[PDB]
Amino acid sequence: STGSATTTPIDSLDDAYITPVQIGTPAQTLNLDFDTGSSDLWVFSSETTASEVDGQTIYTPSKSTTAKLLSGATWSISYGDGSSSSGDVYTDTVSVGGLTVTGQAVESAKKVSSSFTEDSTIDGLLGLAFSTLNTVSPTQQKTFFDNAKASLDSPVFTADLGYHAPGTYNFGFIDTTAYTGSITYTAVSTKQGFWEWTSTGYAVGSGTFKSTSIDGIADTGTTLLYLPATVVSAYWAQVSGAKSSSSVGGYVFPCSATLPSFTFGVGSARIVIPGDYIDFGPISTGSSSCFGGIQSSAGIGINIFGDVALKAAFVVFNGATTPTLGFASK
Ligand SMILES: c1cnc2c(c1)ccc1cccnc12
Repeated sequence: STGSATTTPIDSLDDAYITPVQIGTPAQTLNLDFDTGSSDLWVFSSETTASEVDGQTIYTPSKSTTAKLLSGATWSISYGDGSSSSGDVYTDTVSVGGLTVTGQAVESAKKVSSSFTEDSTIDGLLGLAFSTLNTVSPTQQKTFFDNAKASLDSPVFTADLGYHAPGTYNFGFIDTTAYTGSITYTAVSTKQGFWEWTSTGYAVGSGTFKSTSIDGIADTGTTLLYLPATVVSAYWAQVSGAKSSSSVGGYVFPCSATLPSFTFGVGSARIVIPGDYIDFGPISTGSSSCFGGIQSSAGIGINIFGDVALKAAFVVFNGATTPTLGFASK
């Protein structure tokens, strides 16, 4: 079997992408944030604290004839950006673009942190990292991809995120018309539960490629590209007026600047992120200072190849016996 769904930026900056997911019987369509950096499928629901719900679509397990409460199971997650959510668990039928999984654990939220409430366009998350990171206690649950894998034509899913445009998540197949040239595959470590790989280096604009190993995770659930301070300083040094702002929380640059591109290595292959992909607009409404799309990972503890990097490429999340990552230009 296969599945194919359109993914859409939530706003004019591509802060995040949402993909419609059908849950339950009859179907309840919720727009979820597909996240290759986490492994919980959680949704805003009829059980979410009323004051923590602001415009999101909710899952009502009592209205699904296939919904079954998973006895004694609870979940609680805390994300890298400080956000959090928790609740109880149901098992239900979940479909993504024609691909169906019965008995999928659907984590129903009782509490969500303020930033989830503040984002009315994201109805919950669909975790696509390895199931070893799933937070369901006392019995850990599998991801949608893990549950579907054996049924898929090929044990893979692809991320094809658009820059200011719609894109696609495909499951079970590789759309050979969605990229140019060939897909270069690279080794993945699953030790931390992430799609963790090693970039062979980088270049800034038309500058010399620097061969250096950058261990990081392919994360669709993180907006920006988080890289070592040495690499990030080398990037922003090419932008007139750019500086690291302690008050803003990162590198900022004059909104009138035209940003250089950023190339990252995948083996001997190169993915070029165009400069416009690195502009995250004014730091505050009406400001002429803009926020950068490449930021230091010094505070996080891990390098993150978030949407800024991934949207420049066609990305294969290969769930073969030995999982690997594939990248192609497009
Ligand atoms: C991800 C993280 N931080 C940001 C954005 C996206 C977009 C704009 C912005 C403006 C000021 C500070 N941070 C951000």
